[PDB]
Amino acid sequence: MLKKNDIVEVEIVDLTHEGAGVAKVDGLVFFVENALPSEKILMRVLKVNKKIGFGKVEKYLVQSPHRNQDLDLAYLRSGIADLGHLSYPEQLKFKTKQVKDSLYKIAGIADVEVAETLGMEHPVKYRNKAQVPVRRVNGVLETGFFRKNSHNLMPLEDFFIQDPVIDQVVVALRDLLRRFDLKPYDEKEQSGLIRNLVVRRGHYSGQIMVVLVTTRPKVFRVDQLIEQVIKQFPEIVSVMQNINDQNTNAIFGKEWRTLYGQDYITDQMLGNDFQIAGPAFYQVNTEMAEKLYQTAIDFAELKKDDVIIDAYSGIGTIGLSVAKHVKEVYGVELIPEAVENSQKNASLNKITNAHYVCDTAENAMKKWLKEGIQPTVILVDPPRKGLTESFIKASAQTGADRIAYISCNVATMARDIKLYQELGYELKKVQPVDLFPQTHHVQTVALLSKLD
RNA sequence: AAAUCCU
Ligand SMILES: Nc1ncnc2c1ncn2[C@@H]1O[C@H](CSCC[C@H](N)C(=O)O)[C@@H](O)[C@H]1O
Repeated sequence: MLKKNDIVEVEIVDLTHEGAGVAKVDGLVFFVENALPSEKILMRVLKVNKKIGFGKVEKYLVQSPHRNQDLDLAYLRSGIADLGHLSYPEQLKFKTKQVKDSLYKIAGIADVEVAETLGMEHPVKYRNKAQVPVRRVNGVLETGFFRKNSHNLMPLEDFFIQDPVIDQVVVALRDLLRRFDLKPYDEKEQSGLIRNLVVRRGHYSGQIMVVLVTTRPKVFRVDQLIEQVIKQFPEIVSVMQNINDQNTNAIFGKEWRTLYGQDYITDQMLGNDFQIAGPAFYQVNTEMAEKLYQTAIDFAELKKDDVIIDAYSGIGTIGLSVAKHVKEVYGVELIPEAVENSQKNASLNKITNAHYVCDTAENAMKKWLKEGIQPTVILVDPPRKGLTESFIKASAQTGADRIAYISCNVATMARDIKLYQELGYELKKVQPVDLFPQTHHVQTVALLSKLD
């Protein structure tokens, strides 16, 4: 019978989907941070529960051959790069395995093709967006990242997985906030002004948005602070402000203001251009998203007489990438600022067959089913939570030949696939694509197809 | 349960 602060020798024999090592000691399953399969360790017992436990590595007796000894990545492991300690080919194997394991555990599929995960040539310096808290650490305003399961800011200049320019811009903005004596936010004391900095930068265009996320509308000498950052970085076309007065883990509140220039950046994906608002979603890994889409598009086998639904449209990138190669494109997007981009993105690219509606995807499908639209293909790309039961049920009743499901969470996709199978759709292909190198997150594309 | 970390 184990208990807190005991040290025991264990072999790690698996990984959780989130990246934590698994060892099984005396009826307990232990989740050990920074422990890879086959590693011998002395495990410190942190917490004992009924069926599970939690552990810390006290000593490595034997490490993995697949361990990455990079000391620079180890600082990030407890946070933004939670799989950095595993070598890249094995990360890919791990992610492929996770997709297979989820389709079985959740949906009872063992017989379907799951191609190996498509990885990056150079899996670094990829993210086009960065969200960076601003905090006081030892009486000094610092940008960085939060330690896992915490709000303790780890000071950091080199983010490893982000666009190097974004790191330069965030370091510049940190130094400017220090010089202008603008107070960082304190969560516990509920005092200060500057909560987070959000910096999006177009993968091809290089055009930069800077969102200053603050506790109150009034920012003291912000016009001068912008004036200086534009001289360092001429590529800033937009400086936005966001007010968030709540005590919440959520980044933005309701109010968005434009402090300078445009209220959008412009970037390329596949052939076309796309305007992108601050509150709108843009795929963080443009390089691999283009691949993610090109897989989905090839899976969909598009004819000129097809009628596509692009559910969870965003700024319209999937729908508009295919609109010139088909009859009609209908899309739905809940966030007004994104679906307004989507409308302009259609006009920019000369696409007059791209019709959009601002609503929940659940509701848009219900109206489109009543209104008598005849969709042949359905592309879906929901957030982690996945799809609603009512959306799956409605989409089945449209009699759509193919459904292509893009996902950033295989757990919810496996569930939702399970329900598509109960309504006469069959899972044909699956291709995982590594949008998030050095992290536990798997992106996926699954082709469902109907039976007569 | 909103988003790479952001209980
Ligand atoms: N119930 C709902 N109905 C429609 N859209 C929703 C929704 N819940 C969240 N969303 C939206 O779904 C989108 C998911 S991500 C959008 C992906 C887009 N195709 C792109 O690659 O750019 C977000 O834009 C989000 O605002």
